[PDB]
Amino acid sequence: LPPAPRYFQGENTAGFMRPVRFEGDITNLEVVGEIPKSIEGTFYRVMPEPHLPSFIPNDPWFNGDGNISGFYFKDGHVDLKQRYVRTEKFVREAEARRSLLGKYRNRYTDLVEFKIRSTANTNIVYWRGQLLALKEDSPPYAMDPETLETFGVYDFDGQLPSLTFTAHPKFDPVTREMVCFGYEAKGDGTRDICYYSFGPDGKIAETVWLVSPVCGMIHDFAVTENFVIFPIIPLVCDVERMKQGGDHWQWDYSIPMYIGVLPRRGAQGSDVKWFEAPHGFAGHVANAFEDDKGHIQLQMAYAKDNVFFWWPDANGKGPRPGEVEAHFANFVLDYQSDKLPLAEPTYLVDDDMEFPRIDDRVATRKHKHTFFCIFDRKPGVTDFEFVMPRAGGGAPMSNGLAHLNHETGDIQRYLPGPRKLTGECIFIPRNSEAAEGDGYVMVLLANYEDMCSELAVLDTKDLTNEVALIKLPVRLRPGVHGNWVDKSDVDGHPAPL
Amino acid sequence: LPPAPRYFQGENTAGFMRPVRFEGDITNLEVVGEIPKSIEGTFYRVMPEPHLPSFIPNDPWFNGDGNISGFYFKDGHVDLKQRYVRTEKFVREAEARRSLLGKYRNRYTDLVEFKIRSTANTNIVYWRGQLLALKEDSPPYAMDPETLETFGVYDFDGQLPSLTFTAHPKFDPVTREMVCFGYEAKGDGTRDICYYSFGPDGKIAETVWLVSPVCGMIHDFAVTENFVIFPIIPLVCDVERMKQGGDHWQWDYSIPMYIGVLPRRGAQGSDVKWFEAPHGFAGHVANAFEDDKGHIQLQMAYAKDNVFFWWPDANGKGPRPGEVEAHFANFVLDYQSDKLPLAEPTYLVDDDMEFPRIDDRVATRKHKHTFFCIFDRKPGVTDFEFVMPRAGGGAPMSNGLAHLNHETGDIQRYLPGPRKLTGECIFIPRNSEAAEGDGYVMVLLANYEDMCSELAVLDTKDLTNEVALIKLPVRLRPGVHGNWVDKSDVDGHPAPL
Ligand SMILES: [Cl-]
Ligand SMILES: [Cl-]
Ligand SMILES: [Fe+2]
Ligand SMILES: [Fe+2]
Repeated sequence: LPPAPRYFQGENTAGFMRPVRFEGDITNLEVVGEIPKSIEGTFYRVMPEPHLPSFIPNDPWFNGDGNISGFYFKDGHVDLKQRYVRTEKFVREAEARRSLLGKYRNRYTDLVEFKIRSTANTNIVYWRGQLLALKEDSPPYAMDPETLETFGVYDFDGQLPSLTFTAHPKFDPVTREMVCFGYEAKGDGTRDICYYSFGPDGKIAETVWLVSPVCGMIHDFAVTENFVIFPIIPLVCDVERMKQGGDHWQWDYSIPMYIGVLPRRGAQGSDVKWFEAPHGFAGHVANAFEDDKGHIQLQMAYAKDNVFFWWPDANGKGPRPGEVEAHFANFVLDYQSDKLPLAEPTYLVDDDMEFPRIDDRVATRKHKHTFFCIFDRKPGVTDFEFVMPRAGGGAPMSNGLAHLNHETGDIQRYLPGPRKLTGECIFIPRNSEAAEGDGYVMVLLANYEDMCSELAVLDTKDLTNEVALIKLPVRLRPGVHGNWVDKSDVDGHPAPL
Repeated sequence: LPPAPRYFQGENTAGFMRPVRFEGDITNLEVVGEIPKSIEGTFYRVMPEPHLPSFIPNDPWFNGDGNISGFYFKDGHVDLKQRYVRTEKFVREAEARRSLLGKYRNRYTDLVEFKIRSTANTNIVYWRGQLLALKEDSPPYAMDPETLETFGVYDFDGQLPSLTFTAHPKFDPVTREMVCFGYEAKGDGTRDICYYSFGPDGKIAETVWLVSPVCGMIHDFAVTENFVIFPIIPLVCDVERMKQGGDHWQWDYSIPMYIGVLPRRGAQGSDVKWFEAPHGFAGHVANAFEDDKGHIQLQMAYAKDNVFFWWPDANGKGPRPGEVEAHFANFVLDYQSDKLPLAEPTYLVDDDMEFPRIDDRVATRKHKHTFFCIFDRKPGVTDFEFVMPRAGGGAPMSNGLAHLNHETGDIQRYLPGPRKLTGECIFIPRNSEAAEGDGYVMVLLANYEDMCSELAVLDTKDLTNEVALIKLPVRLRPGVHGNWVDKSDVDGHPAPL
């Protein structure tokens, strides 16, 4: 077999990106300032963190084993619990004490035959008394919210119709449904999309098989009262390329950004309309809703070139690091329209942004608040001279949060400081009575001065000021998505506004 | 109650001394070089690490909750397990989420009445299939060697005759006895010493009550074939001082360093002879043995002033930090002699030293190898300009290990580097056939450059060279004592040479 390295090497595992790989507890975290005592619940986030050095040199960030952090809040006290998802990959590599899984989504490079290749490292969501650790190439892994024990690969009582479950399911605050899909739903390189939903009782509701015009990456999707929307990233899969040791994904400059629209209830595969947006990168969906006219307003991050530059086109053509900006775009779609080409989107702010969150109490309905990460290159905001040589690479950079009031157009910006970067934020309703977007925002900071992580607690009344700064004595590697589970919500999801 | 701080403050918890307070696992530690594949067993060490900020400002290092590290070695792979001892202090403070125990060994400063005040933070030893977490003011706490679960306060099947159990019991390699004592054996300020031993079957053998000439700290002791030896540190306890909120310990310039000698078997309390060594600090015992004439050779660290300078005399007189050196002394004692005053000791090396270890296969018999920590002020050996502002305070400093061959007089020195300091080393016999002092030495390093801990593995054939450097991604706070439990030893202790 290819030799297993006994320590981490390369930029992807240097400085702040160096794996820690700790599992266990740190109770009674140090706090500067004061955590509002009314906050009760858990902040769950996932980070890719390779448990063993890869036999593949400079293995990307996003191929790392899913490690779950829980920050448990009560009466102004907070405890950390940390545990790896027991994926087939994790268990078999732990048993062998060496890496066995190969390149991102390429089973032809694996040193052994895996049934499930999930790193479960993209998102961690609450559903019917379990956590679901998500990776879009795989079913979810079910975990205990209290202990972070892994129950195992989850198939919804044998109801799961798809080989794949999206990292970005949507929770309808009115119907209490989990709205899901998977792409490559019948295996590597398949154009099959399976759209499916589960009622609050755990019974499967919708199951509609449709066909993608290309085998493109559908990372995120959008749900409205009457429609589900599938934005396709112009990254395309060729199984024959994979069989020769090539990348699962390759950029295609020659195709539009397809946006499929399907009736949410009772539809057939053929009812989908593949609208064609100007060529570009489909980033994370903030939210979608139908306006008075019944037109879909799709608000999402959108870039004009390949954000995933490490997967260029067939001729190796693509952007260089930190060159591509994503902007907060609004697309208008009419399911009635027979005109497939879509107009250029309007932009809601100027900022280079990603990781948009809304008050999920209005998810699938009209929202007037969005919180999102920003990357401001204006000199001084980030001390790049100090940070870059300590940062490593392979992970997206964010040097602030922004709150947009969609009505007033007002923007508040949180700037943690010149030697700190942020992850994805969560929003917490102040209480079950609070107005949309009124309450607390939490965000994990990387402090390159201390080489330590911090959890910032912000009040939405003044996003510029830290109410509390929770000082972790370890590093938490830059992570992906996270979610709030409020103690006052019995099913883990907030009540409709 | 006095307010509980919500973050650590003061020099005792700054830089490398900042508590991490993590419990759990880090498997498959990163290795530079190669761990000899024949090494099989566990390195256990204990560190004081306050779980909650003290209500007492600048609480000393040595009042911190005992946290146990296990480094589990097999086939050139190593795993870390880390867990706090579940002392009464730990459990009740965890429940209250605030510090409750007060000043070092002063129950009159506690915010609640404790039955047991142990932090179990001084030593961790193997006895009959359990770990014993030791603190000289308390009985041991029993723990699972595999999981580091705390069983609870241990009384040897109700046989423990003393309120107190020394942090420095001795294991007789021939008789397989654990030889023990406790001072202040009948409570605060008592001059009662209880000498007791346990056979390999767990049955108590010796139990002899004797009286100390003063209520002095007896931190360490020595065992020979026929004698047990009690060196008294001129730190003296006054219960009346404690009742007013004063220190348990206060230096007395007016007394000698008493060295009690008692027949090991069948003695009465009155059989003890209190020999009087020149005034000084009794450091850790390397080993003691009877020579051809039946005279006790006691080899131990010995200083001419108060090493514990934070506990000065009644008028606040004592040394300043880093002023007092301890030297590797040999004292000669004859139990037959009626001459109580002892000659000045001969010195085996020039180095400022402490934490002596021998090949414990010759413990209580003649030894010709000693490994010990050194603090060398020779310019360049430690980059004090870089280290000191990152180091914090309250913990002893060591910038190398030395191996002394007592026959040849040869000294090998391990120097980890200018920006690294060491803890206490362990010695591992190469195999059950190896000569005295032949095998491996392990020592935990603080790397002030990375602000990370490392575990160095050395071969006794060349102590200057690291065979392996195990890179921990976290800090382990400067600790106290540790012990090797070899897999090949059924009762956890090596076979007589
Ligand atoms: Cl598990
Ligand atoms: Cl326990
Ligand atoms: Fe995502
Ligand atoms: Fe000691």
